[PDB]
Amino acid sequence: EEMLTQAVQEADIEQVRQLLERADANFQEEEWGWSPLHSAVQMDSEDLVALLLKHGADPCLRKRNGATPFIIAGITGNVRLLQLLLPNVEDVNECDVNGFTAFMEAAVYGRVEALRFLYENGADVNMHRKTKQDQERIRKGGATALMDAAEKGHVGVVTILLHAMKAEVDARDNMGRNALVYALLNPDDGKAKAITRLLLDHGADVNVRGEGSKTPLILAVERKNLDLVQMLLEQEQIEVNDTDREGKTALLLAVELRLEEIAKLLCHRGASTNCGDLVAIARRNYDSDLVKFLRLHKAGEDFRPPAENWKPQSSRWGEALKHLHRIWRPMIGKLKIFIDEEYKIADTAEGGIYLGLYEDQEVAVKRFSEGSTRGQQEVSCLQSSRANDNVVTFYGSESDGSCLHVCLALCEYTLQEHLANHRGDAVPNEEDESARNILSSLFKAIGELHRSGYSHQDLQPQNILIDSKNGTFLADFDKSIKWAEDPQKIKRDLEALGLLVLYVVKKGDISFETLKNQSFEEVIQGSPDEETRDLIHHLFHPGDNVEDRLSSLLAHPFFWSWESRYRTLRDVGNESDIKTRNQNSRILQLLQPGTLSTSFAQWTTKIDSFVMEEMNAYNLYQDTLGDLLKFIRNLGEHINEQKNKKMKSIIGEPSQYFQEKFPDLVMYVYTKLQNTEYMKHFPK
Amino acid sequence: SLEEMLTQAVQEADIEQVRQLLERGADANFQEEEWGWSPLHSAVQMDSEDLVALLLKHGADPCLRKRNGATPFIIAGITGNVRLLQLLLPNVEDVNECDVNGFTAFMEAAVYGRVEALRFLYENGADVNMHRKTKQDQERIRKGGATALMDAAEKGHVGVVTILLHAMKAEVDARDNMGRNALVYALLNPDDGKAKAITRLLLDHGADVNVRGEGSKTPLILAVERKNLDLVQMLLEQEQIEVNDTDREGKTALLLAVELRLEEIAKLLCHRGASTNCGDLVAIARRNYDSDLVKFLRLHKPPAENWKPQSSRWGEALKHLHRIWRPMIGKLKIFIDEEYKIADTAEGGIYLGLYEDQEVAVKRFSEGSTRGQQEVSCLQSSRANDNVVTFYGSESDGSCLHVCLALCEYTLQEHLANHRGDAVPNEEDESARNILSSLFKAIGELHRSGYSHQDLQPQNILIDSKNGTFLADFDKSIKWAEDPQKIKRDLEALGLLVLYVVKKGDISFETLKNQSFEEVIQGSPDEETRDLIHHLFHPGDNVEDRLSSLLAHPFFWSWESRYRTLRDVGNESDIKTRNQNSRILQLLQPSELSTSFAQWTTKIDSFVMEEMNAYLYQDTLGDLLKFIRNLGEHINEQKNKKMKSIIGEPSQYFQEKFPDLVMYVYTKLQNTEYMKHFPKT
Ligand SMILES: CCN(CC)CCNC(=O)c1c(C)[nH]c(/C=C2\C(=O)Nc3ccc(Cl)cc32)c1C
Ligand SMILES: CCN(CC)CCNC(=O)c1c(C)[nH]c(/C=C2\C(=O)Nc3ccc(Cl)cc32)c1C
Repeated sequence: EEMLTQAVQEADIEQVRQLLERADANFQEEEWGWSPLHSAVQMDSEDLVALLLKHGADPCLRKRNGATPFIIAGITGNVRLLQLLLPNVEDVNECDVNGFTAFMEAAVYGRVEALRFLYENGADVNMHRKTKQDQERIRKGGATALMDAAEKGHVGVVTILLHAMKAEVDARDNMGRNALVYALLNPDDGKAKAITRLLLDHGADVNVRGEGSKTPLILAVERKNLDLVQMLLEQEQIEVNDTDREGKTALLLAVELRLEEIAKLLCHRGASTNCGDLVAIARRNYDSDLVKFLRLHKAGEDFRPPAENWKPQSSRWGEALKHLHRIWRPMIGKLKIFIDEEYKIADTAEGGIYLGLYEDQEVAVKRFSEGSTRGQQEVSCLQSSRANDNVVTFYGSESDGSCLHVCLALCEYTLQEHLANHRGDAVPNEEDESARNILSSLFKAIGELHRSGYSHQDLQPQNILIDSKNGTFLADFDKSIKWAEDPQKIKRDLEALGLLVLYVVKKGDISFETLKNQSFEEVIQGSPDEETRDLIHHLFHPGDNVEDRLSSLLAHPFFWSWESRYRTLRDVGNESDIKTRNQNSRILQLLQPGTLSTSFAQWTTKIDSFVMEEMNAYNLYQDTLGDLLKFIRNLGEHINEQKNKKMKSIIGEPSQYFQEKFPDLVMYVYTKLQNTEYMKHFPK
Repeated sequence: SLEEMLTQAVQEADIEQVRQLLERGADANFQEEEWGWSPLHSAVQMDSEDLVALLLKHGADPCLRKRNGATPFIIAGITGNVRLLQLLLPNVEDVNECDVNGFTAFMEAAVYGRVEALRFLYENGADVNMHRKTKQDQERIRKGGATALMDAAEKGHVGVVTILLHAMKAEVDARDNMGRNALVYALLNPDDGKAKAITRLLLDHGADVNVRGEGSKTPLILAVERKNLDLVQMLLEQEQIEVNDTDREGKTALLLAVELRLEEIAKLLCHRGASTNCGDLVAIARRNYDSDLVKFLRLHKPPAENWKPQSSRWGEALKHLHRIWRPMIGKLKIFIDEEYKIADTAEGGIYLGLYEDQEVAVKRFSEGSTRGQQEVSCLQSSRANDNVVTFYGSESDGSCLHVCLALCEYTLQEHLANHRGDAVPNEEDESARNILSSLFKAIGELHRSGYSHQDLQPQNILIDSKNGTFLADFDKSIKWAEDPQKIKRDLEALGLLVLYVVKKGDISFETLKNQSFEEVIQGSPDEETRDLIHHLFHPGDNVEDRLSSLLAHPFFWSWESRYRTLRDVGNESDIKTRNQNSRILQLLQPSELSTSFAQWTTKIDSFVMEEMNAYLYQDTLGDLLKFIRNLGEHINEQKNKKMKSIIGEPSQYFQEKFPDLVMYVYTKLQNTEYMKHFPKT
């Protein structure tokens, strides 16, 4: 068991003694390096530190962060533990891996008596923390005990340090920050006031920069504290027109924040009034008195608003996005939004979809009550989908008081809109490349969504968005579920895909409503060609064994171009056994085995007689599939020879010709050669 | 210009010029188009009784709505001057008219803490327990329904709350649509005194103390998180308060108290029946160094390991990181320890993290850093670029900018090493094409986005679990507008990356960077690669398009597609009939340089040569293409079985015998009709 440590937790000294002479006193638990000696000091039991020191336990023994029970004594504050441990210590200024000494830890925990003790015993008071190189290269570390004490707001400790212990007031950390900055970050107003005063009077630089390139003055304004502002403005060397990183001056902030008194005070100390359109800002705040004051001085007449270079990307939403960028709005975290019909994209079962700006990027913002189960499902699924390239990009979510804003990539059109706009783009008898692109993206999207452990549960055309560059994206995961719990619910996504296949192949002419009321067989019968029929079938009957059946369907002839289909038929028809009509051969046994129900039964009679007619000078063309493939191959090769120019005009584009005359041909060949060596002739 | 001068005049509050213009005909119901502000609206807002009088004299409607639906009446409530309200009331149809968010003059009086105005409106029929009725979008997400009481409590207007409760019969346990009462509102006010005062009042009139605010927080929990003993005692004086209520994350008031290092409040909570099996409080106190509370917890008083990482390489450490306790920096859980370190960098290093409970790589910068700003800037614009590493977000802890990125398994370097033994020595390298086409897309799209990377190298290229390749490290990136010809450096580095990847990682990138352009070209194993690299060092003119055009280059064509193209060209009628006139042969008959297929008939095996002259093949390119076509068609016929064995795989044969052939044809037919014979790109 080796449960000594255990006993020290319970602090029962009899079991400890009993088992120092029955386990190791320097035994460190592997996770964090805690020794019983470390643990003893932490809980402040003099009896246990004594007992353990009487069994040789090293008081310079380091735990994971480099902490010795000595340094931990500084935290606990008890001076008689420090006394007990000091005689087995090489340096009193030994620091853990982040540069913390027992003295700093005394300053941090506001342990006044411990601080004095360590002062008398040689503790360095202006020691900056030396940390590991990772932390150094990002300018962390270098903080003093003064800074620690100021931050924590220990008024006691600051004063002692400054006056008794010669603490350096304008000591900087690696970020370039002095104790004054640290002081102003404390949430307690009095403590902060007290500590600022002390620090200021010893000569702390008042034009330092903290986080965000903010001065102490600006920190004070953002704190909304007249008192700290006056204290700071009593110094005459302070720069009042210093700007933070975003270019805001202390005054500007003051007006913005609706701080009449502090604004006035700032103006009466030489704060320039051309750091923003202050009147406008006061006006909008309904700060009538401050308006008047600012008007009296009239310093809102010399300031040009920036002329507006941000260029929206969306064309449909461009104009409104420009307006939204232009106007003033408060932020909800990283999100700028305004709930007005001008910026509304669409209605939803909760909250609607509005244009927004998120980290200055244009976005669609889907809104939910912050309670919402649906909002939680959406955000959950989106958070798992960031790798899925055919899912609408998720920027992030911002909660306000009572509303979950989900920010998504802005797309131009819905699938429905898009199909309508592009309905005239192909003449009736021309290949629909677009349908393939759309549907392959959806297959990938849903495939990947399933791999992610999610099922959509409401696939329909309103949930499918098209971007400026014709890319298609799946959206709306408010009804999604983790399928793991109920794996056969995936089937419903696949069914909806099946309806989407038809919807898209029909270029939006049949409504999705219509298609949802149809039975599986009605949908299949509605399919214009055999490839589509076969494809949809496989989606409505996916099989319990349906891991990644979506990905296998991307190889289906539906996704083959008409050139590739023709190319495949040609390549099969160039197999030597088809050319030599070797009926015994493997290929012909795959294609024509045994012994009329196909559109290419007696195919020679259905092709124009001249072509056939002139297609016969070499024993002849018979009505086998074999011979049709041969025919396709031969025409393929010779159609463009100059002597065949009449043939060419009768036929037109050969791929189109054969598929139209023989709609089942491509599918028939695919089926016969599917899992064979001749699969090699299929498209890429 | 006239109404504009009126409006303008009212701003300056020059009453003479207003008068002048009302009689000179100017309209006082003129609304500016942006926000709907009338001179009457504007007058009230700035509190000039003289101007509201003058304008009301001239028929100016006091029920005139601006963009949010607010009437100058409602705005008077904000101004809180009673004599404006007096002046406007005799034309008002309803005193409880609200703007589009449901705000009445009375609410606005409560909101701005305007005591005198509140009284006036009370006497004149203002409804005191009016909930805001807002538009249906806002309603469907349960916003709105707030009262003047709630407004006053939130704002912490102690005056107004008191009057409302006592004088004006305000309902204390009135709820908004979220289900919040004024108590919740009250506890959100940052000023301790005001909050204390208002809570007391509200509690004594019988405000429900078991209500839910944001985050499913009770009032009790809000008080704990505020760190305010006083507000906690007030709340715990009620005995019907549920002390073991949990917020959304399942944290109890006590738990929070221990977690936050609030000894006194923790003790008080235990002494009121707060159950001690809500978390491992001792451990928590222990870690806080809260010795006394430890002791107290010991004298008074978890397993759920189900999180599975996706990364296999990083899985075990990610499990540890998930398991341990760390404080959050916003949405980021991170621990700076060697165990969780992925790699070293120019500043901060790369560590494993959890971001919204998703595993991520975290790149660290000084929050000041120009470099960290460049990275975050470029990433924020790159979210559409599928071949750029996914950007989750950035969290600042106040001294350090944490940039969180998708965690990938391997670097390009590592990946090439792991897969170096997979292919036989001379196999076609499909993998190099995939990797490089992804990079071409990534950098192409990055340029289209206005950014250039400036430090493209194999350590900046990452491979995910599913063999996808991603560009990362935008710390030295720039908006290229600033110097457009610095794009060329990305293109050059791409050129070195082409070689690096074609050489399967065997040549170091260092090595390649020290070579001159001509040495790089000479080091290239084939003509496709040579030509491609050349075009990267000597680019065209289209920034975010050249790269996309180069995806059509024969380097990216499979060996089958190359062979297919040469066959299809060689089946053009004019090549077969040897029509020297013809357009195709004119395009193929260029001064020139010595090509490896000059007198090609002499260096193709003599048996094949003879068998193929099946009765005159000349040393033209035309005739070579014809040869390729014919062999293509007949190679598998049974009578050619000896030919087949000599040749082996025909694509490989021709490219190896004639390394410049594919390139030569590409170049001759590039921008012609016969481009149609190229593979679909
Ligand atoms: C075109 C008129 N028609 C009414 C019969 C449809 C009204 N518009 C929409 O339905 C609509 C449109 C045009 N776009 C959208 C949704 C968008 C949208 O347009 N962009 C977008 C980005 C992300 C998310 Cl989640 C949702 C969207 C919606 C819901
Ligand atoms: C095998 C030792 N060798 C260096 C001595 C390589 C060790 N690892 C890496 O170099 C490395 C690895 C495994 N991953 C990364 C970088 C990653 C990384 O793995 N994910 C990731 C996300 C975003 C960004 Cl900006 C950078 C990265 C790096 C730099």
